[PDB]
Amino acid sequence: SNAYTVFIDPGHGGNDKGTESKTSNRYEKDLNLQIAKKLANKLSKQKDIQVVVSRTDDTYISLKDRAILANNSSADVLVSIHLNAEKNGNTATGIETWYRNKATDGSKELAQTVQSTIVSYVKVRDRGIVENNFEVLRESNMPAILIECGFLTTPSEEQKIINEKYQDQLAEGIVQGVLSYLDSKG
Ligand SMILES: [Zn+2]
Repeated sequence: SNAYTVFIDPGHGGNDKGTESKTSNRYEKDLNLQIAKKLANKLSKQKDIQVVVSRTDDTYISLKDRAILANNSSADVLVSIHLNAEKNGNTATGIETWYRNKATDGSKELAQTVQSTIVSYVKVRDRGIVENNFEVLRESNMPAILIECGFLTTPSEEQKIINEKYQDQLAEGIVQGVLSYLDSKG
């Protein structure tokens, strides 16, 4: 056998709505699932790739449980999909990718490759890569990143995030970043 397993984690779900648009009352949880579904479908078409997702529907899953699911799936890579939010603002734009604090396992490399590839596909503002102690990253056992796919709190970004062709481009960019990582550092 020679397959890589990619665990996709659409952030939030169920009772946890994540960020909520002030314009339109759209929820991050729903947009995360839309983007993740496109990413999952694209990865599953690749030859040596098996996809595992934390959720396929509007289900609540705790942070602890997501890391447990990822770990039990023996994934090679974890990609969590979230949207960013400004607590006191509605102007920020762009995409950034997080990895666990002081990662030595290749998470930092995965983050940079995915981030740079995304920037080439959607041509959004490059906010770079960031260390973050988010529990899903911290407690997962394999290279793990969380992509903040634009600011749902910024009306311009929301108009992109909701758009299917934009979601498709973003998902394609993520796929190519993951494959480029896996091709070189499985
Ligand atoms: Zn989130």
